[PDB]
Amino acid sequence: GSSGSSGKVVFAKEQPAHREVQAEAGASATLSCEVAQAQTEVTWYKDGKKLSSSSKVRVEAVGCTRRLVVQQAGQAEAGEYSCEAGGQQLSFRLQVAGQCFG
Repeated sequence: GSSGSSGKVVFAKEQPAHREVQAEAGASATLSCEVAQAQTEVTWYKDGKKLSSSSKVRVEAVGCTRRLVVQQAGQAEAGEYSCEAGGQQLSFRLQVAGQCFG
């Protein structure tokens, strides 16, 4: 009758609620974040949109560290990324400096 785990932590406890990151136009951004567990998987979300690993964005997962490399960080890429995982997710405001045709 009674079942169900409790107190489940996906990410660390020493992590901020909002990681404001800055980047230059045409540069390659990088949003790193630790995880309470490696085996656990994470999914980035831009403006509430499931991010996909493409020639532009690359979802790197080194052990207990999920880093997202955004090549050619431009206005389009600039916004608010959320590293979702299990039942929790952090924030990351990717700001783009200057501009670049295209």
